Amino acid sequence: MFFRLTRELRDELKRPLGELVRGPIPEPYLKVRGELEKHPVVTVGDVVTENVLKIGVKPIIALYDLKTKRKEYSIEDTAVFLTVTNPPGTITKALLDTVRKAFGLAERGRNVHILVSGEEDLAAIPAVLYAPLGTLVLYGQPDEGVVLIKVTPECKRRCAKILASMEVVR
Repeated sequence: MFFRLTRELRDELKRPLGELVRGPIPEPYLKVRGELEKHPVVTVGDVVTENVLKIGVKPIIALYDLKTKRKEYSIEDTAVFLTVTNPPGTITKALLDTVRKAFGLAERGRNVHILVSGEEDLAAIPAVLYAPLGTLVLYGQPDEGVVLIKVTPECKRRCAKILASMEVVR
Protein backbone atom coordinates (compact mmCIF):
# COMPACT_ATOMS: atom_id res chain seq x y z
CA MET A 1 0.00 0.00 0.00
CA PHE A 2 1.83 3.02 -1.38
CA PHE A 3 1.55 6.52 -2.83
CA ARG A 4 2.06 7.14 -6.56
CA LEU A 5 2.51 10.31 -8.61
CA THR A 6 -0.24 11.59 -10.86
CA ARG A 7 0.51 13.20 -14.24
CA GLU A 8 -0.35 16.59 -12.74
CA LEU A 9 2.03 16.27 -9.78
CA ARG A 10 4.81 14.88 -11.98
CA ASP A 11 4.69 18.07 -14.06
CA GLU A 12 4.39 20.38 -11.05
CA LEU A 13 7.40 18.85 -9.31
CA LYS A 14 9.50 19.49 -12.41
CA ARG A 15 10.04 22.95 -10.93
CA PRO A 16 12.11 23.56 -7.74
CA LEU A 17 10.32 23.00 -4.44
CA GLY A 18 12.60 25.35 -2.53
CA GLU A 19 15.16 27.98 -3.51
CA LEU A 20 17.01 26.95 -6.67
CA VAL A 21 20.71 27.78 -6.42
CA ARG A 22 22.04 27.92 -9.95
CA GLY A 23 25.29 26.78 -11.53
CA PRO A 24 27.51 23.73 -12.27
CA ILE A 25 29.21 21.58 -9.66
CA PRO A 26 30.51 22.83 -7.43
CA GLU A 27 29.36 26.45 -7.31
CA PRO A 28 25.93 26.06 -5.62
CA TYR A 29 27.54 23.97 -2.89
CA LEU A 30 30.12 26.66 -2.10
CA LYS A 31 27.38 29.31 -2.19
CA VAL A 32 25.28 27.51 0.42
CA ARG A 33 28.06 26.03 2.57
CA GLY A 34 27.58 28.78 5.16
CA GLU A 35 23.88 28.03 5.68
CA LEU A 36 24.48 24.27 5.73
CA GLU A 37 26.91 24.96 8.58
CA LYS A 38 24.13 26.28 10.72
CA HIS A 39 21.47 23.57 10.50
CA PRO A 40 21.06 19.77 10.16
CA VAL A 41 21.11 18.70 6.52
CA VAL A 42 19.40 15.97 4.49
CA THR A 43 20.63 15.16 0.98
CA VAL A 44 18.83 13.33 -1.82
CA GLY A 45 21.00 11.92 -4.62
CA ASP A 46 24.51 10.45 -4.69
CA VAL A 47 25.96 13.54 -6.39
CA VAL A 48 24.29 16.01 -4.03
CA THR A 49 25.39 13.89 -1.07
CA GLU A 50 28.99 13.63 -2.29
CA ASN A 51 29.28 17.35 -2.95
CA VAL A 52 27.96 18.40 0.46
CA LEU A 53 30.59 16.13 2.00
CA LYS A 54 33.21 17.83 -0.16
CA ILE A 55 32.43 21.29 1.24
CA GLY A 56 32.85 19.84 4.72
CA VAL A 57 29.29 19.41 5.95
CA LYS A 58 28.12 16.02 7.22
CA PRO A 59 24.47 15.22 6.36
CA ILE A 60 22.50 13.74 9.26
CA ILE A 61 20.66 11.71 6.62
CA ALA A 62 21.58 10.86 3.02
CA LEU A 63 19.40 9.05 0.49
CA TYR A 64 20.95 7.63 -2.69
CA ASP A 65 20.90 4.75 -5.18
CA LEU A 66 21.91 1.35 -3.77
CA LYS A 67 23.90 0.70 -6.96
CA THR A 68 25.98 3.90 -6.85
CA LYS A 69 29.75 3.43 -7.18
CA ARG A 70 30.75 4.64 -3.71
CA LYS A 71 32.86 3.45 -0.77
CA GLU A 72 33.35 3.91 2.97
CA TYR A 73 36.39 5.67 4.42
CA SER A 74 37.06 6.76 8.00
CA ILE A 75 32.57 8.15 9.80
CA GLU A 76 31.82 4.45 9.39
CA ASP A 77 31.41 3.93 13.14
CA THR A 78 28.43 6.07 14.18
CA ALA A 79 27.18 5.72 10.60
CA VAL A 80 24.11 3.56 9.95
CA PHE A 81 23.15 2.00 6.61
CA LEU A 82 19.53 1.17 5.80
CA THR A 83 18.16 -0.28 2.57
CA VAL A 84 14.65 0.19 1.19
CA THR A 85 12.93 -0.71 -2.07
CA ASN A 86 11.10 2.24 -3.62
CA PRO A 87 10.07 1.92 -7.31
CA PRO A 88 10.11 4.93 -9.70
CA GLY A 89 7.19 7.29 -9.15
CA THR A 90 6.20 6.02 -5.70
CA ILE A 91 6.47 6.81 -2.04
CA THR A 92 6.21 3.40 -0.35
CA LYS A 93 5.37 2.58 3.26
CA ALA A 94 8.92 1.25 3.62
CA LEU A 95 10.44 4.58 2.55
CA LEU A 96 8.29 6.53 5.01
CA ASP A 97 9.26 4.15 7.82
CA THR A 98 12.96 4.15 6.91
CA VAL A 99 13.16 7.96 6.72
CA ARG A 100 11.33 8.37 10.04
CA LYS A 101 13.59 5.73 11.59
CA ALA A 102 16.57 7.71 10.29
CA PHE A 103 15.43 10.88 12.06
CA GLY A 104 15.23 8.79 15.23
CA LEU A 105 18.82 7.62 14.77
CA ALA A 106 19.91 11.21 14.07
CA GLU A 107 18.50 12.29 17.45
CA ARG A 108 20.98 9.88 19.04
CA GLY A 109 23.77 11.50 17.04
CA ARG A 110 24.09 8.90 14.28
CA ASN A 111 24.44 9.88 10.62
CA VAL A 112 22.18 7.71 8.47
CA HIS A 113 22.71 6.55 4.90
CA ILE A 114 19.57 5.23 3.19
CA LEU A 115 20.42 3.05 0.18
CA VAL A 116 17.41 3.04 -2.15
CA SER A 117 16.59 0.36 -4.71
CA GLY A 118 14.50 2.09 -7.38
CA GLU A 119 14.37 5.88 -7.06
CA GLU A 120 15.04 8.14 -4.06
CA ASP A 121 14.01 11.39 -5.79
CA LEU A 122 10.60 11.71 -4.09
CA ALA A 123 12.17 11.05 -0.68
CA ALA A 124 12.36 14.82 -0.23
CA ILE A 125 8.63 14.83 0.55
CA PRO A 126 8.89 12.57 3.67
CA ALA A 127 12.19 14.24 4.57
CA VAL A 128 10.30 17.49 5.19
CA LEU A 129 7.37 15.81 6.95
CA TYR A 130 9.58 14.10 9.51
CA ALA A 131 12.32 16.70 9.95
CA PRO A 132 12.69 19.12 12.90
CA LEU A 133 11.98 22.76 12.01
CA GLY A 134 15.09 24.50 10.68
CA THR A 135 16.44 21.39 8.97
CA LEU A 136 17.64 21.85 5.38
CA VAL A 137 16.75 19.39 2.62
CA LEU A 138 18.78 19.38 -0.60
CA TYR A 139 18.36 17.73 -3.99
CA GLY A 140 19.63 18.20 -7.53
CA GLN A 141 17.95 20.23 -10.26
CA PRO A 142 19.64 18.59 -13.30
CA ASP A 143 21.45 20.94 -15.69
CA GLU A 144 20.39 23.89 -13.50
CA GLY A 145 21.77 23.50 -9.97
CA VAL A 146 20.66 22.57 -6.46
CA VAL A 147 17.35 23.00 -4.64
CA LEU A 148 17.49 24.02 -0.98
CA ILE A 149 14.36 23.42 1.11
CA LYS A 150 14.01 24.99 4.55
CA VAL A 151 11.76 22.95 6.84
CA THR A 152 9.09 25.36 8.07
CA PRO A 153 5.45 24.86 9.18
CA GLU A 154 4.45 26.26 5.78
CA CYS A 155 6.48 23.71 3.84
CA LYS A 156 5.35 20.78 5.98
CA ARG A 157 1.84 21.65 4.75
CA ARG A 158 2.74 21.76 1.05
CA CYS A 159 4.58 18.44 1.31
CA ALA A 160 1.60 16.92 3.12
CA LYS A 161 -0.68 18.25 0.36
CA ILE A 162 1.54 16.61 -2.27
CA LEU A 163 1.13 13.26 -0.50
CA ALA A 164 -2.61 13.87 -0.16
CA SER A 165 -2.77 14.53 -3.91
CA MET A 166 -0.98 11.29 -4.81
CA GLU A 167 -2.86 8.14 -5.82
CA VAL A 168 -3.15 5.59 -3.01
CA VAL A 169 -2.63 2.05 -4.31
CA ARG A 170 -3.70 -1.08 -2.42
